Amino acid sequence: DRPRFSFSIAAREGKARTGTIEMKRGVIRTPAFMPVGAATVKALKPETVRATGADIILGNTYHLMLRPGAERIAKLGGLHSFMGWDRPILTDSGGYQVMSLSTKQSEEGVTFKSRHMLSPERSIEIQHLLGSDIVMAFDECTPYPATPSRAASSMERSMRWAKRSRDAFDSRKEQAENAALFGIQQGSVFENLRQQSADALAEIGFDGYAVGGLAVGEGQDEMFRVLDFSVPMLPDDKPHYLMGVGKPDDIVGAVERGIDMFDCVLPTRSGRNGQAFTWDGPINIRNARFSEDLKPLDSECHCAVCQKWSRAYIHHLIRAGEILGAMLMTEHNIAFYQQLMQKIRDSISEGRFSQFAQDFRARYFA
Amino acid sequence: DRPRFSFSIAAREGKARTGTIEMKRGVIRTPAFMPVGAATVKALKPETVRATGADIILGNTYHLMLRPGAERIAKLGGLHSFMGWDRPILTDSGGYQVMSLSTKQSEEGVTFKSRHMLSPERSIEIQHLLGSDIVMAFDECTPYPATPSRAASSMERSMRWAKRSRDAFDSRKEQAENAALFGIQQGSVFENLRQQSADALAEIGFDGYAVGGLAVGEGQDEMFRVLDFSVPMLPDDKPHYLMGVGKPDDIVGAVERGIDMFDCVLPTRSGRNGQAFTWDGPINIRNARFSEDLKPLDSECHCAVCQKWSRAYIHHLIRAGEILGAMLMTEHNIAFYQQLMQKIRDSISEGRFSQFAQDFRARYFA
Ligand SMILES: [Zn+2]
Ligand SMILES: [Zn+2]
Repeated sequence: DRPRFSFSIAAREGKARTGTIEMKRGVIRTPAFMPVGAATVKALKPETVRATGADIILGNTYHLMLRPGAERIAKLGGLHSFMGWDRPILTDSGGYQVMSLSTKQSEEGVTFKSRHMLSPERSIEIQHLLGSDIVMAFDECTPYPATPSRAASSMERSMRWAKRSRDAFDSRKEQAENAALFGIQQGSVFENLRQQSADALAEIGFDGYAVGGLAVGEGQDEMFRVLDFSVPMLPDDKPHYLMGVGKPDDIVGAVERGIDMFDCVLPTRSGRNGQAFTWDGPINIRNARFSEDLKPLDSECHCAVCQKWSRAYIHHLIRAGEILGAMLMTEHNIAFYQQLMQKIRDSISEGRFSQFAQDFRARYFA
Repeated sequence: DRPRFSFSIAAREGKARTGTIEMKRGVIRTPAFMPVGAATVKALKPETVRATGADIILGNTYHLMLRPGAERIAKLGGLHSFMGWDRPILTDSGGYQVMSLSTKQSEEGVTFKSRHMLSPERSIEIQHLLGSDIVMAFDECTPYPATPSRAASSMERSMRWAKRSRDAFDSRKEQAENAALFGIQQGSVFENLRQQSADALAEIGFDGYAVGGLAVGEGQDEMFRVLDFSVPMLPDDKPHYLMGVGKPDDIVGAVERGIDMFDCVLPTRSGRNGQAFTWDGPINIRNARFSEDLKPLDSECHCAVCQKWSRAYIHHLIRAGEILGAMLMTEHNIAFYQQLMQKIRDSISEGRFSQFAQDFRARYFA
């Protein structure tokens, strides 16, 4: 049987890596894109999510502790059986979404409006009740921009919370034996704080390391600059997860900088809004120029949507507000993202990822 | 290859019949339930519609001449290739929906608000442009209640329009050779007018005969009373289609009275609203009593939804407004309707339909 957690690197090119994470509920091919799931990947059955190539999905913790409730999901058998996805699930720790969507912050945790608390201990407990396979430490995503003083204080708190997260996880035998725990690096855009955060997380020890605090308004140039120095600070032999990223070009550049795992609502959310990804760049299917276009969304995509329906039909559906429009757009977009990850993995494996990145950009931004 | 149109009756019990309609694009098992489709059966891929057991679907004419337009659908290859359903499609003629949703009525047709005209000739032409397999005559659905004078005048106009529909259909060689045409009986609740309408339609001659003008507020007792005398007036050797019906008990009683074909938005529309059909009667999945219910929607249903997800999960999805909730509710409800039709067909074939109707009602209304 598979181990609780094993990450193996099969091939490398520069800072880019390709390999596998083996967990009890399945193998995750890296670099990986993880579709974002209120206990559903919006508009898709789990079998459709899997058919697009996804190895792991993300459970929506902040949504789930509010509705339907973590204790309720546990009573019903856990998130996997509740939603019908039997493969790995990664759950965020909830603080980012509390500070984004809900607040009273303290060293103990965060209280927020129905009133609720989240602390490192309660966050880890909720993720256990959901049955998460990859548990995220409870952190604070520092707003951008941040002064050096405030970034330092925030990062220092996150590192204290990272230790509390580790200890809460380890003190729950069933969780420690069956799930994995990732720590989250903070420090805003400042190299010295990113180094201090990486050192603190490595001293505690985690199964994987996320780069937190990015994709919060800084823009791609600055994000890439921070990744340039931040990713090498993390343990090389563990997975690197860039939280909240992102657009196809952001993924390609992040892989060039050593990132192994990605999550974003862009393919799902923007799909329902009419944006379809293609190898020639995104298109907005609502545009009148597609009303009589019999071509599929993308000329090369292997997804079931591009095998069966035209741009003209999907244009009509989205303009009419039809649910099937959201279903088809989302399946195509998630499938496109997975095909992107497959091309990334194969090109690294073949030592031609730098050429792939150049070719991808030349066509995507032509 | 299959004929343009052949209806064959394989077994009978009282006024109930079971058999098949063979058309170029497929076989339709009768009694048949036809799911209602803006060029989509809401929230379902065509493959899912077929997997529930549907042999034919209904194209939404009134929606389609407005959006995306009949000429546009024809330029794109017709409704079948546009939406991805390769089996028979029946289209209504549009006047009912104009008078329900839009008006200036005359002997020529109806003008309505963008301004548009519908006449017998234009209705038949639109249905041709869509590529409909079963074309409905252009009629007037008399409002209920109607005085005898107004019901008579309305029915008389409909019969003149039925002849114009016949001639327009026959004058288009490709349509006459590949599609079928159904006439629509009118006459409100009045036996003498229903007889005059049936006689006029049989003199013209049609491939099938619909009972129009019902399911418009009269209630089941009155609808059944009108069916009692109206269905025997129609040619026995052609299919009988009750337009706009309906609830499961209405279908059972209409089959007992000689109806072969049904259409209604109830399984799709009420599914998205939280109503799920079960052999013990409908339930509203939004009710708090389902929040922790691990049973499937129905204990015997063979559909994929009942194989895989709990009431508790679907309750959560519908309460959260999630698209997947609409998808799962609609697939189950359409599958339930098809299982009802299969039990009807099998029980007629086995000479035990009267017992099935009694058993069905005892449990459904317990
Ligand atoms: Zn595609
Ligand atoms: Zn079912």
